[PDB]
Amino acid sequence: EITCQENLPFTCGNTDALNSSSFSSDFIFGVASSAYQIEGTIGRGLNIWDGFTHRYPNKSGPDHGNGDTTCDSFSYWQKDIDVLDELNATGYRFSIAWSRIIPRGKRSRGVNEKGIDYYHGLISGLIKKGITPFVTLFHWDLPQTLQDEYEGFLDPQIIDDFKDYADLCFEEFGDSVKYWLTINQLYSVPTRGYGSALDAPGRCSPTVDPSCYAGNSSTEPYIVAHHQLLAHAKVVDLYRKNYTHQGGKIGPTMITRWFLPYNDTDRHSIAATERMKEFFLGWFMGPLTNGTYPQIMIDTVGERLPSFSPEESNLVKGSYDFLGLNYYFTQYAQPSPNPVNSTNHTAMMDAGAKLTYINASGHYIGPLFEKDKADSTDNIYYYPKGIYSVMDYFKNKYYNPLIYVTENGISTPGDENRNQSMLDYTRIDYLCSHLCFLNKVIKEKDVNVKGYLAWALGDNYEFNKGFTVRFGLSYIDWNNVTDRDLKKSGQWYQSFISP
Amino acid sequence: EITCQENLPFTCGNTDALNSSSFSSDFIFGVASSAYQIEGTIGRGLNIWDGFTHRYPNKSGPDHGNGDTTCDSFSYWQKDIDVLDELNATGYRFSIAWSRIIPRGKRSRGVNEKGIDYYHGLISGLIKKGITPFVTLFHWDLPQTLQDEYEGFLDPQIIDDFKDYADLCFEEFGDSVKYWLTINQLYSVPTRGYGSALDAPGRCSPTVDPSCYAGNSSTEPYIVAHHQLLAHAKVVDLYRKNYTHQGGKIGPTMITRWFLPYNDTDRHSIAATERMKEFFLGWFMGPLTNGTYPQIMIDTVGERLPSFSPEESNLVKGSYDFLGLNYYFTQYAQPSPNPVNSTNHTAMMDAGAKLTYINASGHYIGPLFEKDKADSTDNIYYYPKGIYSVMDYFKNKYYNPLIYVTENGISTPGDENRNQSMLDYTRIDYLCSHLCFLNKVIKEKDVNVKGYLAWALGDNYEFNKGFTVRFGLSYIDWNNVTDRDLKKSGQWYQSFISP
Ligand SMILES: *[C@@H]1O[C@H](CO)[C@@H](O[C@@H]2O[C@H](CO)[C@@H](O[C@@H]3O[C@H](CO[C@H]4O[C@H](CO)[C@@H](O)[C@H](O)[C@@H]4O)[C@@H](O)[C@H](O[C@H]4O[C@H](CO)[C@@H](O)[C@H](O)[C@@H]4O)[C@@H]3O[C@@H]3OC[C@@H](O)[C@H](O)[C@H]3O)[C@H](O)[C@H]2NC(C)=O)[C@H](O[C@@H]2O[C@@H](C)[C@@H](O)[C@@H](O)[C@@H]2O)[C@H]1NC(C)=O
Ligand SMILES: *[C@@H]1O[C@H](CO)[C@@H](O[C@@H]2O[C@H](CO)[C@@H](O[C@@H]3O[C@H](CO[C@H]4O[C@H](CO)[C@@H](O)[C@H](O)[C@@H]4O)[C@@H](O)[C@H](O[C@H]4O[C@H](CO)[C@@H](O)[C@H](O)[C@@H]4O)[C@@H]3O[C@@H]3OC[C@@H](O)[C@H](O)[C@H]3O)[C@H](O)[C@H]2NC(C)=O)[C@H](O[C@@H]2O[C@@H](C)[C@@H](O)[C@@H](O)[C@@H]2O)[C@H]1NC(C)=O
Ligand SMILES: *[C@@H]1O[C@H](CO)[C@@H](O[C@@H]2O[C@H](CO)[C@@H](O[C@@H]3O[C@H](CO)[C@@H](O)[C@H](O)[C@@H]3O[C@@H]3OC[C@@H](O)[C@H](O)[C@H]3O)[C@H](O)[C@H]2NC(C)=O)[C@H](O[C@@H]2O[C@@H](C)[C@@H](O)[C@@H](O)[C@@H]2O)[C@H]1NC(C)=O
Ligand SMILES: *[C@@H]1O[C@H](CO)[C@@H](O[C@@H]2O[C@H](CO)[C@@H](O[C@@H]3O[C@H](CO)[C@@H](O)[C@H](O)[C@@H]3O[C@@H]3OC[C@@H](O)[C@H](O)[C@H]3O)[C@H](O)[C@H]2NC(C)=O)[C@H](O[C@@H]2O[C@@H](C)[C@@H](O)[C@@H](O)[C@@H]2O)[C@H]1NC(C)=O
Ligand SMILES: *[C@@H]1O[C@H](CO)[C@@H](O[C@@H]2O[C@H](CO)[C@@H](O)[C@H](O)[C@H]2NC(C)=O)[C@H](O)[C@H]1NC(C)=O
Ligand SMILES: *[C@@H]1O[C@H](CO)[C@@H](O[C@@H]2O[C@H](CO)[C@@H](O)[C@H](O)[C@H]2NC(C)=O)[C@H](O)[C@H]1NC(C)=O
Ligand SMILES: *[C@@H]1O[C@H](CO)[C@@H](O[C@@H]2O[C@H](CO)[C@@H](O)[C@H](O)[C@H]2NC(C)=O)[C@H](O)[C@H]1NC(C)=O
Ligand SMILES: *[C@@H]1O[C@H](CO)[C@@H](O[C@@H]2O[C@H](CO)[C@@H](O)[C@H](O)[C@H]2NC(C)=O)[C@H](O)[C@H]1NC(C)=O
Ligand SMILES: *[C@@H]1O[C@H](CO)[C@@H](O[C@@H]2O[C@H](CO)[C@@H](O)[C@H](O)[C@H]2NC(C)=O)[C@H](O)[C@H]1NC(C)=O
Ligand SMILES: *[C@@H]1O[C@H](CO)[C@@H](O[C@@H]2O[C@H](CO)[C@@H](O)[C@H](O)[C@H]2NC(C)=O)[C@H](O)[C@H]1NC(C)=O
Ligand SMILES: *[C@@H]1O[C@H](CO)[C@@H](O[C@@H]2O[C@H](CO)[C@@H](O)[C@H](O)[C@H]2NC(C)=O)[C@H](O)[C@H]1NC(C)=O
Ligand SMILES: *[C@@H]1O[C@H](CO)[C@@H](O[C@@H]2O[C@H](CO)[C@@H](O)[C@H](O)[C@H]2NC(C)=O)[C@H](O)[C@H]1NC(C)=O
Ligand SMILES: CN(C)CCS/C(Cc1ccccc1)=N\OS(=O)(=O)O
Ligand SMILES: CN(C)CCS/C(Cc1ccccc1)=N\OS(=O)(=O)O
Ligand SMILES: *[C@@H]1O[C@H](CO)[C@@H](O)[C@H](O)[C@H]1NC(C)=O
Ligand SMILES: *[C@@H]1O[C@H](CO)[C@@H](O)[C@H](O)[C@H]1NC(C)=O
Ligand SMILES: *[C@@H]1O[C@H](CO)[C@@H](O)[C@H](O)[C@H]1NC(C)=O
Ligand SMILES: *[C@@H]1O[C@H](CO)[C@@H](O)[C@H](O)[C@H]1NC(C)=O
Ligand SMILES: *[C@@H]1O[C@H](CO)[C@@H](O)[C@H](O)[C@H]1NC(C)=O
Ligand SMILES: *[C@@H]1O[C@H](CO)[C@@H](O)[C@H](O)[C@H]1NC(C)=O
Ligand SMILES: *[C@@H]1O[C@H](CO)[C@@H](O)[C@H](O)[C@H]1NC(C)=O
Ligand SMILES: [Zn+2]
Repeated sequence: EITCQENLPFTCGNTDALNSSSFSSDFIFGVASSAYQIEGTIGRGLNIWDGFTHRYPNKSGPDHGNGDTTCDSFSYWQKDIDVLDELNATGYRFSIAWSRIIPRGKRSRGVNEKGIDYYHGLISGLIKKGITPFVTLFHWDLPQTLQDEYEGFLDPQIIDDFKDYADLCFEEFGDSVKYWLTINQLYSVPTRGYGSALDAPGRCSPTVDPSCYAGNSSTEPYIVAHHQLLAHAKVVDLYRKNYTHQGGKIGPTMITRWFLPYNDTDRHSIAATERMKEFFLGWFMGPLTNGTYPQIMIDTVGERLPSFSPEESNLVKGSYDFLGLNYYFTQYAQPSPNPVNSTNHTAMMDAGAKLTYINASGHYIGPLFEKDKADSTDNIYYYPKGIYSVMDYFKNKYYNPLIYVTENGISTPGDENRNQSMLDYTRIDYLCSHLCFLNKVIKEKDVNVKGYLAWALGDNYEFNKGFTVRFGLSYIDWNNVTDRDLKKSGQWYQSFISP
Repeated sequence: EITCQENLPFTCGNTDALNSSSFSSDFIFGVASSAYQIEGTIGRGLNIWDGFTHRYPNKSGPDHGNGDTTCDSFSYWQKDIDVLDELNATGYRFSIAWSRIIPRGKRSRGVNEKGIDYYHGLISGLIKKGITPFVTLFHWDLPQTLQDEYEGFLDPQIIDDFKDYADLCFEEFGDSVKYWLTINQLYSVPTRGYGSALDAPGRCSPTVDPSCYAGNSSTEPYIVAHHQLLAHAKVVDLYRKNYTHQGGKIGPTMITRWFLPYNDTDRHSIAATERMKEFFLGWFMGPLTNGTYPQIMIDTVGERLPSFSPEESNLVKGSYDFLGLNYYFTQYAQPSPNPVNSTNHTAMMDAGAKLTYINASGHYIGPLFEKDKADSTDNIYYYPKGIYSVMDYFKNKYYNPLIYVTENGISTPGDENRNQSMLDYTRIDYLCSHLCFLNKVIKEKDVNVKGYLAWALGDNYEFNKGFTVRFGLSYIDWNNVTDRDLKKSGQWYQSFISP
């Protein structure tokens, strides 16, 4: 019988009590990264994250930091493999930068052979050390040309350009890569990129953020989300029809949260909690499992919600071999009005829910996750049981999928000095507490989870945050990025993996 | 009778001997800048200089510096006007960043109203202080989207996209701006951008530079040069046909050099000197004055040299109200082979000339201009009489044009400390020695020169060089770019202007 802790102090850092042998022998353990965040711009074309961080430097991070050099994994990829080798990792999730292999976006314009060679070297080096690559095709870094031609995922032209890029990736790398992820966190770009404009490309309605160059926060998230689903499904069909000989698997990446009622005896809060599940997860999972959006979304969003043709619905339904689930935290939900006529209306308001980390009785959900220096009342708190709740929900609601946990992690402040940053016991506590729950849900509920990839390998540029937060299991000195030195968390994870 | 000095020491820094009253009363004196070099990327789209400096950081400068923030004239434009006001300047040359007003390149995709407002504020502030703006439409910073769509000036599609951008500039600004420059230094982009790949977009033949993404150094400079002429002429025709009501003038910017024989009694060196004039100046000036390329170029370059149709020739011939002439230095010329079949053949070899600053008797042409730390034998030296020789040549060969000197200046090393950098007596010597010759040629030869704009207002990002050289009359501290403090040269120029 398995007992996991929910509140400080945790005792799961003791690898006598919890380690990789606690899981099935075939279970994959590793870490994750993404190309904009680690590589640098050397050797590639420009993408919308270059464009957004440079046009809107105060949106790049409080420090105006960006991915121009970052940890220089373009130069130092072998040091990344050395970290993974130190960990005795068996998996690594990384992303391919579209702008590194097709700098001009559209494949017919030419490929960058040196870009292709970069990834071939990485992949060969991973396999040589027994590490399974899990390769994300699109981790938000769209070639800027495509955004400038047709506004990227706002336009249906993206589908064929994405398809041709994916086709290249499978042709060049698929003899060695057997686990492909299509689009990172389906919910994020529509909402943050086209709703709040916190992320690239930075579009929104004028009174949401007057700095936005264009947009409509009420309509564009739904347009973009729909095109992401269609683009995803077209690539999954190409993979499964034309690359079956490679013997690999493909799926999307979801951002997952759990939701609990703000007041668990209030029917309105209970209803807002269930709406949130449909609006946050079901927006994509409904299409992926049924070929239709959730009914609550159909009813609420009305003419703003695009339709799938019969052909499209069939393409999108069942378009995954597995799901990559990212999980960080859980929120309480309460009702909130949805003022569809307000010039500052956003798609995110359609769920009719207000999200908090404190419930109506004043209970904070768990330990501190991310301090908000500007407003402490908006600190994020985590909830280790949430990973259990999410996985059980996916099994029960979404047809018992094969799952890999493709991100899970926690930041420490960039204001900390090196010693403080290396003594990242808060990161041990977060990671172990979630792995305890993950083990528990696999044993208790028989959820088909087959690996776990902690975010992140190393400190890197974090979207929105610059270098103001560190998420790495290994530390990077921004004055001299060559080394990646295992933190306390990295050392811990090494022992968890090989106890 | 006017005597000017050619060699150190100069005595023309004494404003009793040389000052603005030495020139005609209507003569314009000022300084120059360009948008990539001064503004920063805040508030604009990305261009090929962003793309090139980030893809090829070792080509951006030895320091890997770029125009991301630079002197932040986006924020600090009023400080630029304050420098000009301190100088009692009557002119200022600046450039409009295409990517700031039409971030998506093609006008039909939308305009950036905040970009437009930036320039309106600048222009209004200049006029309010009695400063004549001289506005460059294109100072090399092509929207990256256009380079990625069709390779920019390599393709005839540039002509209409450039025309529509220029049309916007004249519509929005032409009620106040009366002096327009089309393309900066016609020779430069073809040769450096498509020949040697020292500049954006960085194309060349594979054995010229294996880092280049694509190109052909033998053919593409001629293609690009031709499209620059056609694009220029289409914009001059639009201006003169649709914007005559504004009562302004338009022209191109040429880079000028003078050429002298390496051995002045050797007919082969004399011939190479005259070839150089045709290949460096005549490449563009032949079209601009006759509608045809020079015959020596027709004969040598053969099928690599594009033809003008009768319609095109008529469009390009006479396509200027004035010429903006940049002038920095003069070279000796000697013969050199032109191996048209060598896989490393470049267009620059077609002139059949090798260029030096030392003649066959071991005479260096003048004072030091730019040290080359990597190879001192390749130091650049200047030649004040060259400005006299160039202007006289333009009068005699090219039909007595109206001329404004749109750049002239000298760098000091970025390794210098602030005190050393402020004590820029070498810059006084350069500027005064050239203004003495300029006065001389106007009086002696009656060349129609009506103003002079020194490069540069302030220290900025220099193409290719990062922040390793300083050209400003005012000093900028890279740790805190707000202030622009007049150097000794700025102080001198203030007194030259108002003696
Ligand atoms: C998994 O995907 C399934 C689809 O493959 C989902 O089932 C579809 O659910 C649709 C609702 O979302 C449902 O559509 C409705 O269909 C009604 C029946 O139409 C037929 O029969 C009528 C009576 O004989 C006849 O008049 C018609 O001509 C049809 O033959 C139809 O009456 C509904 O239209 C009315 O209501 C709408 C909404 O208020 C009005 O706008 C409209 O004027 C009219 O008054 C409605 O049809 C749709 O209307 C909106 C329009 O945009 C659509 O194009 C049009 O289709 C459809 O029957 C079923 N299909 C099947 C095959 O069952 C399923 O949803 C779950 O199950 C259904 C039954 C329903 O209970 C949903 O709430 C459920 O969530 C998906 N599963 C999940 C978990 O998402
Ligand atoms: C200012 O622009 C002027 C144009 O508006 C320049 O003058 C043009 O200069 C052209 C040479 O660049 C010259 O073209 C040649 O024309 C020859 C005469 O053709 C007519 O008459 C013939 C005899 O009766 C007849 O057979 C023809 O059918 C024509 O009616 C022609 O023979 C030449 O072709 C021979 O030589 C070429 C080159 O070796 C061979 O390739 C070819 O097979 C043939 O053996 C040549 O014609 C051109 O050939 C190359 C081709 O790509 C061109 O399309 C075709 O035109 C043309 O006559 C004149 N035009 C005028 C109106 O005078 C002028 O150049 C200066 O002046 C001219 C005369 C010449 O001396 C040049 O060197 C000068 O620089 C320009 N000024 C400057 C300063 O650049
Ligand atoms: C979790 O949600 C539950 C259910 O909503 C909250 O319990 C409810 O709290 C309401 C007050 O917010 C109670 O209604 C009040 O009842 C008093 C006494 O009769 C009356 O004087 C008030 O005006 C009000 O009555 C409502 O007025 C508006 C009408 O539209 C509506 O019909 C009236 O009922 C309500 O009775 C109560 N429901 C139940 C089943 O207990 C609960 O709030 C917490 O517990 C209640 C018992 C009370 O102590 C609250 O102060 C306390 O906040 C909420 N829990 C938390 C922690 O917020
Ligand atoms: C500026 O250019 C002039 C003209 O080219 C240079 O003057 C020429 O220099 C040539 C040597 O580089 C002289 O030719 C030599 O003459 C001697 C004596 O007869 C002979 O023994 C040599 O082999 C050579 O003769 C040539 O061999 C190759 C044949 O294809 C050709 O037909 C032969 O002539 C040449 O006479 C001379 N011309 C004139 C008009 O004076 C000049 O070079 C400088 O001055 C000359 C006088 C001599 O002192 C050179 O050493 C000295 O460099 C050159 N100036 C500079 C500074 O380089
Ligand atoms: C977002 O786009 C939507 C849809 O084009 C706009 O909502 C329309 O608003 C107009 C004018 O108020 C109304 O006639 C329609 O009834 C609306 N259609 C729908 C489906 O709601 C909305 O105004 C745009 N928002 C902004 C800020 O531009
Ligand atoms: C962040 O930078 C943006 C420019 O990218 C600034 O956005 C201005 O935002 C204000 C406040 O809403 C508007 O009224 C202006 O119209 C915006 N200007 C532009 C050019 O978009 C913003 O001020 C900066 N934020 C902070 C906190 O300094
Ligand atoms: C706020 O959250 C707290 C903690 O989860 C809930 O308090 C638990 O409530 C259960 C059922 O009443 C009790 O058995 C536990 O003892 C409570 N735990 C603690 C730590 O107090 C609380 O009910 C939530 N409040 C609302 C309004 O939903
Ligand atoms: C790397 O991980 C592998 C696999 O867990 C380690 O090999 C296992 O080591 C345990 C404990 O010694 C043995 O029970 C198993 O028999 C080994 N399994 C296999 C398949 O070889 C290996 O020791 C770890 N390496 C390092 C350097 O920690
Ligand atoms: C530059 O482009 C030119 C023209 O396409 C190439 O020169 C041709 O070279 C081929 C193969 O040697 C020859 O058949 C033709 O005679 C040439 N045409 C001309 C006008 O010279 C040249 O090889 C390209 N250079 C590189 C480095 O790609
Ligand atoms: C400058 O950086 C470039 C990469 O942009 C390097 O160019 C390599 O150049 C060598 C030498 O010719 C070639 O053999 C390689 O094929 C090029 N690699 C790539 C990826 O283009 C160059 O080494 C760097 N220069 C210096 C002096 O360090
Ligand atoms: C190299 O340049 C020097 C300087 O301009 C030339 O020397 C001048 O030559 C003239 C004519 O012979 C003499 O009157 C001057 O006295 C010379 N000046 C000096 C400073 O020596 C020289 O002729 C050039 N050499 C060649 C081969 O062209
Ligand atoms: C700015 O420049 C103007 C013009 O040269 C200066 O005004 C001239 O000043 C001289 C010397 O005092 C007089 O001879 C002229 O009569 C003035 N000309 C005009 C048209 O007013 C002015 O003094 C300079 N200002 C500063 C602050 O130096
Ligand atoms: C660590 N980094 C790679 C995470 C990617 S974003 C994320 C999860 C999250 C959000 C806020 C703070 C930390 C993590 N959620 O995305 S969102 O759309 O739900 O906001
Ligand atoms: C100062 N900066 C704005 C100058 C622009 S470039 C220049 C002139 C030159 C070249 C080398 C060194 C200094 C100046 N010449 O361009 S070129 O094509 O002749 O090389
Ligand atoms: C691994 O943890 C299990 C409990 O899940 C424990 O029984 C086992 O001994 C641990 N292994 C090692 C080497 O400590
Ligand atoms: C498979 O590739 C073939 C060969 O190009 C192509 O014609 C076909 O449409 C592709 N099938 C897909 C994407 O399902
Ligand atoms: C949205 O607009 C409404 C109507 O003015 C306003 O009350 C509300 O505070 C606005 N929301 C935000 C987040 O600014
Ligand atoms: C950068 O760090 C590396 C790895 O520790 C070290 O070997 C190298 O000397 C460092 N460079 C500088 C300038 O300190
Ligand atoms: C300006 O220079 C001229 C010589 O060109 C001289 O005669 C005049 O006095 C100078 N003006 C002043 C104020 O020094
Ligand atoms: C002048 O503008 C008119 C109005 O658009 C246009 O039709 C015409 O072709 C332009 N003329 C030029 C570029 O010479
Ligand atoms: C150009 O190629 C030729 C032929 O190999 C060679 O001799 C020459 O040195 C090369 N030029 C440069 C600048 O590398
Ligand atoms: Zn940058």
